[PDB]
Amino acid sequence: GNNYVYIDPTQLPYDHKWEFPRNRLSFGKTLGAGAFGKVVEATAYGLIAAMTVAVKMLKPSAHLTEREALMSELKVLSYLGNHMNIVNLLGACTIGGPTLVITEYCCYGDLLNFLRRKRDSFICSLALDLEDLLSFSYQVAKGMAFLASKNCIHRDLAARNILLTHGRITKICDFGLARDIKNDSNYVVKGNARLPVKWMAPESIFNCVYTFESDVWSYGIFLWELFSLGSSPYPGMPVDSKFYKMIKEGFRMLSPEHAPAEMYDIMKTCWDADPLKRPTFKQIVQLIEKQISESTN
Ligand SMILES: Cc1ccc(C(=O)Nc2ccc(CN3CCN(C)CC3)c(C(F)(F)F)c2)cc1C#Cc1cnc2cccnn12
Repeated sequence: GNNYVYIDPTQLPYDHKWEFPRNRLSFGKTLGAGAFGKVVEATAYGLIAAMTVAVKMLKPSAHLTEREALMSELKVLSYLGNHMNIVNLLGACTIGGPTLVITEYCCYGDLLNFLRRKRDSFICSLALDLEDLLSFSYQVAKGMAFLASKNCIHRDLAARNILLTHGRITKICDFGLARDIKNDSNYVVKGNARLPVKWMAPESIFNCVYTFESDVWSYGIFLWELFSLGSSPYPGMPVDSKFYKMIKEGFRMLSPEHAPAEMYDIMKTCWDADPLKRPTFKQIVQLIEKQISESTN
């Protein structure tokens, strides 16, 4: 069934129940920006009282193409619904001004910078420790399991696309238009596209197919970011003809030092060249559940 269909976001309904009075939004600092869009912190009144929210709005430079993208984004978040381990949609202002999408604000920011900020404090096996890492590994697989169950393929899963909020709960997100991928070197020109190659499955790279199983490969690379406390993958190794050659041959990363053995076995299986031998996210959630209990006490 689900291997043969996909949701076309332009074919989803937009319910106007999301529409929010744009004069009840007060904008604050920018959290991230791309050419045509940005994500800004904001205050919203009477949305659920004053509350802090995040807003992804189009810049003045933006074209119909980017507006369409943002409207499709709105439709997908509405379609996905609101869940613990995915960024939650709160509202939108799509007329009478810049088109924008309103979500919850995640108070600890994106996971990659957080891990980097916390690397030096790390308590080997408040500060970070192994159960934090396991908890994040679990919550991301769990969120992805839900995405897969809705037949939603992420395509840019990596630590930079995860946010962290209260109680060290992770929220999968996608900055999309509001990231400056031209000046982010994790995105590499490949044809007529800058792509997150070091995170991508071979079949995606060479064949431009993105599947449930290619997201699992990126999750593997994410695991390596996580247990490497925010290190860039394939250190010292530029994307080029040689890098492509080497992934195709079976070259893979060695375990991060802080990864339990079972976590690295998960990474390795995520990285199988045969998409069909990779675990599903449902399976990963199970294995990590067990690890977390074993690692407790
Ligand atoms: C305002 C805002 C609007 C939208 C989104 C957003 O994540 N959009 C999104 C679009 C698509 C998809 C799924 N597709 C992926 C592509 N794929 C090809 C198809 C399926 C998903 C996903 F979560 F489901 F993954 C999310 C995030 C923010 C934020 C924020 C925020 C909150 N706190 C902080 C603190 C610091 C910085 N930012 N920030």
